[PDB]
Amino acid sequence: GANKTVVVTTILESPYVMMKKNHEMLEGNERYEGYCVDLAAEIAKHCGFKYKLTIVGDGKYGARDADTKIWNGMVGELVYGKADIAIAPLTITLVREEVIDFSKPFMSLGISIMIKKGTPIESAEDLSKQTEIAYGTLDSGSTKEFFRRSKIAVFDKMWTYMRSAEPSVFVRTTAEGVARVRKSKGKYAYLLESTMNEYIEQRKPCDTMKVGGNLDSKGYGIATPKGSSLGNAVNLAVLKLSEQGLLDKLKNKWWYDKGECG
Amino acid sequence: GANKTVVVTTILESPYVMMKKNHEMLEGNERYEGYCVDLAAEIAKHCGFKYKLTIVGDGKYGARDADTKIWNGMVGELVYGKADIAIAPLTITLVREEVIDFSKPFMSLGISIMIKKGTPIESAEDLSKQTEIAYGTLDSGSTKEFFRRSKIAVFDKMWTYMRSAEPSVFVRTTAEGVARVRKSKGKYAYLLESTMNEYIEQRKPCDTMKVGGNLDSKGYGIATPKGSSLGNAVNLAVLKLSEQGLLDKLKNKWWYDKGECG
Ligand SMILES: N[C@@H](CCC(=O)O)C(=O)O
Ligand SMILES: N[C@@H](CCC(=O)O)C(=O)O
Ligand SMILES: [Br-]
Ligand SMILES: [Br-]
Repeated sequence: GANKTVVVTTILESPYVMMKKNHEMLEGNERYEGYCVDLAAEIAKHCGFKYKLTIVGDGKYGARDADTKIWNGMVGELVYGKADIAIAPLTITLVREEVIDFSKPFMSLGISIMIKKGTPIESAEDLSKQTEIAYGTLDSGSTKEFFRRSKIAVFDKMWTYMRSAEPSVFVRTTAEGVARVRKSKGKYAYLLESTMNEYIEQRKPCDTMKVGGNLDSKGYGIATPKGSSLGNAVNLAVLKLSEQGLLDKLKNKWWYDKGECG
Repeated sequence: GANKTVVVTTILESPYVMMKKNHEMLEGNERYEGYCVDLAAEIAKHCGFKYKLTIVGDGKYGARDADTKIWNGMVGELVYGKADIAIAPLTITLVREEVIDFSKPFMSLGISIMIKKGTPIESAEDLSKQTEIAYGTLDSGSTKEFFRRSKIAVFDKMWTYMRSAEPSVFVRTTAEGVARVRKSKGKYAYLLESTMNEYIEQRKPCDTMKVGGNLDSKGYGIATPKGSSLGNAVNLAVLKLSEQGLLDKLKNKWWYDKGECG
């Protein structure tokens, strides 16, 4: 069959995908910049396809409704055939691996704690043993599922608190979670992946920090519909780009070369 | 077809696979202990197979002879059908992914530098810009291939030195490389994966240390022959064990609960 345009689903998540400054006057793929935008171009080059970047319609990574069993987010766009590939900071998880294909990981990370500077919190155990400082996670993502499923004493205690906290401690986007840390004068801490935490730590106004070690160890992968013929070539491209040092170069470009806090 | 015993290829590499103290009086799988021995039992349980642990015949991880194109080590045992699965600290690489199947990674790591304490070396750049202190890597492994293929200025310079150094700076086993660091009074440094470096740093006589950051970022995966029906179930088992915290528990058990340097 003749080549067709590969539909790429992704998510507005800094520094992976961001609107360029002049984006209102730009169109198509040129509206966007970031780590995943650069990565998409590299994957397309090595695999030999043309592509269109599209921002996921519901703004979500992907979770399965416990009642209706329907997948939302970027995972849903792959499951229902609305996109051909997802190039995003999409965490490789068991429940997702059962319904979509993943490349080997292009980035390693773990769940981490973001505080406003000066907050008297050093660890998840600290958060779990107090109630003055609220804390939460992103909706429809792997971090929330981590706490929902954990049998580790500290993390189960944190989940029991978060699921019933009022007002809600869950946010719709990472940016909302970060904004809540910044505006809460230290009374809200945010549970997010170390990649995004470390990025924000280097962005103005330089008022947040990552505390403690990571709570787990996992990776982001490029996702394709289960059984898609594109997955094999995409996986080999990730491995080649990793071994050539390109992924390290892109991490340095978007996290630290552009750091704003010194 | 009726179930048959799964032949597991692995390698004597501490703390992944080690001879038990009384091993001369033990037989079968009971001769061995370590992270990979525990992991094998967990994978077998979740996938529902019986298995026999076998130590790779040539003691190697796996490389392809540039002339004869033949694979040695554990990769060769899978390629030629002498083993059904490899449960070992086997690095996921492009050239291996082309000939065998890999699970998603069960451990993350990077290449690192081991010195005898007091050696005046802090980085790969330091090693590359001097000649008093020799340095080398393991034969037939992914670290040697890393330096052989690198186009990064510092690492290419190090390869050009290592490939022609006399006497040879390459070793046959990790243990030989560690012993050479310890006996060379600081005149040999060893390039090895951070996992093994960090383990040795916590073992008697506590005379080595890991210096500098990791040179790359990658992972170990469970390997199966290409197209093997076992790979799918093995991959889901790794992800479940990761998410249940078992891999973290096993890392703590074999690296740090058993640390000997404080
Ligand atoms: N990377 C996560 C989203 C962010 C988070 O959950 O912290 C996912 O794929 O669901
Ligand atoms: N894990 C490596 C062996 C150790 C090394 O090369 O440093 C491999 O799979 O080849
Ligand atoms: Br992973
Ligand atoms: Br990997």
